[PDB]
Amino acid sequence: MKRYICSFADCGAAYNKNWKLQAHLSKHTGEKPFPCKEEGCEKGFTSLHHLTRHSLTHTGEKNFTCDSDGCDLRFTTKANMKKHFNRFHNIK
DNA sequence: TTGGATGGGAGACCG
DNA sequence: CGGTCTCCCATCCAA
Ligand SMILES: [Zn+2]
Ligand SMILES: [Zn+2]
Ligand SMILES: [Zn+2]
Repeated sequence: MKRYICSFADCGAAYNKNWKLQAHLSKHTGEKPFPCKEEGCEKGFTSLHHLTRHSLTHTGEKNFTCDSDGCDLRFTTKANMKKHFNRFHNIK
């Protein structure tokens, strides 16, 4: 219930989830608390789990299978699967 | 045009 | 109340 409020008071932004507030604060601070560390791919995520879905790309865990016979295309994320599904089927 | 890939965000799961 | 996870968009990104 205790939404954590954005340091820059006037902004009036508030979120109980720390990750959310980090992602918010990143806009002002430029901070990215969840780095990937990996050489070259030294990415800076502002929230946990977004890092984990990114990790699907390192692990190669392509799995979000379009539920369409024959067109059983496997995508990296549910949203990518949805975009495809929309783009190719749910065009309406 | 397309699916791979990232910042941002409501909601689900767990405690 | 709050981290990890579930689920997703919009956008960026390389093909
Ligand atoms: Zn703010
Ligand atoms: Zn990485
Ligand atoms: Zn399809």
